[PDB]
Amino acid sequence: TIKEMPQPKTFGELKNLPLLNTDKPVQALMKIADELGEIFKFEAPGRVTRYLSSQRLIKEACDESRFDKNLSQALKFVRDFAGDGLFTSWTHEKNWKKAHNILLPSFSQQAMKGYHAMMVDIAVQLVQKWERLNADEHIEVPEDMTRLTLDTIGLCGFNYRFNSFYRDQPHPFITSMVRALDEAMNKLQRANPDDPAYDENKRQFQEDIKVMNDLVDKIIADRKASGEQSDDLLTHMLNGKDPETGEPLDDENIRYQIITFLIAGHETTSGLLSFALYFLVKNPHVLQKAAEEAARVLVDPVPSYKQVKQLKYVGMVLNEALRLWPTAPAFSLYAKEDTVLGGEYPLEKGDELMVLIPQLHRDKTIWGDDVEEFRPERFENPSAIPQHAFKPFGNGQRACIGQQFALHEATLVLGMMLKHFDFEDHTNYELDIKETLTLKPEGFVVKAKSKKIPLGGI
Ligand code: HEM
Ligand SMILES: CCCCCCCCCCCCCCCC(=O)N[C@@H](CCSC)C(=O)O
Repeated sequence: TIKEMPQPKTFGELKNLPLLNTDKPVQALMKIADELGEIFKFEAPGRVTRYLSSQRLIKEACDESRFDKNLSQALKFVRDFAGDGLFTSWTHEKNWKKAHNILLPSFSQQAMKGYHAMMVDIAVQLVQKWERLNADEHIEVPEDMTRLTLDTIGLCGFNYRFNSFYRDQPHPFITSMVRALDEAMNKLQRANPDDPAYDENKRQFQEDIKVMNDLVDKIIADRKASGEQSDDLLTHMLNGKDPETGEPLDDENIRYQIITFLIAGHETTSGLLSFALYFLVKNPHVLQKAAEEAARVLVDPVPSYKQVKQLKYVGMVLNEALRLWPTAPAFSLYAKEDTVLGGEYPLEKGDELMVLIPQLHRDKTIWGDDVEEFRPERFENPSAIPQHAFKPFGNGQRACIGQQFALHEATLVLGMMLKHFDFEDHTNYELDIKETLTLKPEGFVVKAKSKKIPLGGI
């Protein structure tokens, strides 16, 4: 009953490692999955993992009694700067559950209602920037989505203004973050990471980590010097006590959580918004539907929290963009004990699995055969989608803690974008997906023609 697992091409003693010697590893793995199927083994010197792409096997991988979150080599490298923050901690480390309990309240509905005004502050800056462009100009989409998302997590979470719209170059934190993520991605295929040919990479990596930490220093210092009372994410990080242990986070872990939330709290949302706008311009009828909803629902100068919740179709458009291009494209698991996967693949305690989310989301046995079409209507009734078929936010207790924050922000902004402008894919842009562990279109530009609808203050 046991089956021999397919495996891609090898390179002698380097096994499959050289297949990751590309600037687009996830896309390369997706192609391999298309060739090999629902599961394939991937070996590197001294290690092995198994890539899953079907809902039938992934539903098993998501059974928390059998599998727990694993730190992929990618996350082990990110941990060099994110430490035991929530994204890069093992479930069994004391600081995971402790920080989880202390920070969960920062993402409650009450908390979301409280972040709304600040999300509008940054959204208005984005709309004003576009309203102020001259006729001969265009929009660099992912660049501006990154300005928006970093500023939103900075303001809502830390009462800190990155003021990204006041810069024509990326904010310094972004430059160093991108370089650090790129280095972790690039280090995946190094068979000999310690060879002196990598000393410059190591030196630059440390410099980038320093830039991120100097920023964290300013955020912590600005909060101390604040005379105003805040009750945001940072307030809970600094003062919250875990109800289980009764203990608050220590300084070292707090610094890791700030770095973690500044990165996880914006990068993937900037990817989502970029991919959603890309699909909208490539599917005119869908853009028309979304724009009609935005005009019909957003009747006030600025959106209210309830109005954003009423943007159902915009929400569907965002979920369909997450289906095709989940911006944190994979997550890893390890077998808690010996177990047999899908009744054919025996695994030993400790064996690892990688869930290739874009492939899961293209499982024709779940969705129809039309998996490559952008059809928001697939999500008219999210509750009807089979369990574990759609997982852009991970799984179980280790799922995304900021899912509702991301979706609220993206729905708000995309709704405002669609209410205020008509968009044009003026260059007939060819999708080019840049990988920095996370995924984001590169070089995507559009032209926006204002509908000249006044924007309320605030
Ligand atoms: C559409 C945008 C987003 C996507 C696609 C996304 C996706 C994910 C995924 C797939 C995981 C699980 C990773 C794994 O198992 O290795 C995760 C974890 C996490 N995300 Fe998000 N995320 C998004 C936005 C956000 C935002 C806006 C925040 C902060 C406000 C955030 C904070 C976190 C944290 C802290 C974790 C780790 C949770 C834990 O294990 O306790 N995410 N996210
Ligand atoms: C604290 C903030 C953290 C932000 C990090 C966000 C990460 C999102 C994850 C993207 C997934 C990375 C996928 C990388 C490709 C891959 O399959 N790597 C595998 C290769 C195994 S063979 C040596 C791995 O990393 O183990």
